[PDB]
Amino acid sequence: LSFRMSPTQKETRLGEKVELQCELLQSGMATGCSWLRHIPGDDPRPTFLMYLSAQRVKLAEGLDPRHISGAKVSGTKFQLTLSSFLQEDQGYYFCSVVSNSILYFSNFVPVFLP
Amino acid sequence: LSFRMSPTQKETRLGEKVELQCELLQSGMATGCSWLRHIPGDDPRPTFLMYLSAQRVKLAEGLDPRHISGAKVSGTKFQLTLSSFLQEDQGYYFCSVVSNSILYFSNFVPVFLP
Repeated sequence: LSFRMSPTQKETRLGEKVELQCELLQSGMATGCSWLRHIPGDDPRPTFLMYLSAQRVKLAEGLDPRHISGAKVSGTKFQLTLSSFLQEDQGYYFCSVVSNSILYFSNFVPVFLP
Repeated sequence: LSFRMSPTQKETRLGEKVELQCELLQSGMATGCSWLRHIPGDDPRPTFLMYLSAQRVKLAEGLDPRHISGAKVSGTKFQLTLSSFLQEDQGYYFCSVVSNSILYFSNFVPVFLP
């Protein structure tokens, strides 16, 4: 499964809104999509952020919905929004879709401060 | 020494990721591999893009790792990735390997816009 990322990278600033989108290049394989991010550090694992579908956005435990959310824009377009960028928001953002029990990952989007 | 290219060709779009792979079909001949490009026009010469190996990717001087990179992914498989396709990324991509002072070249992979 292929995705197009809009934008493909972002240099942001503290306090700024950041809006990311991933677009599935094929439809009908899933109704939902997850956003994840990898935080630079010694832990190589990604961090689950949210699951987006026809239902309300489901945020990862402990996340502030005032700060981070997302939306299913269409059957193939998914959006993530950071309302006011914080230092800890820096990382590599990507989408994941499960289809036929296979985890697929979009390309990653580096979102960093100067 | 022969190469297998995956894919053999690609029609891309602006802002899409492009991932190419070339696999050496004979083991034990080289542990490194170069990606080159040919663009018809004013300079027919093979243009060096990167040398992949056990070491970090060695990009040609002037290339931006935020746009172009690659990786050695097995003993024989080598990959080139464009993060966001640009008009200027169009052309014929191919791999080259040296073994016992003998230069080898893969088939050309056309990567173009509609």
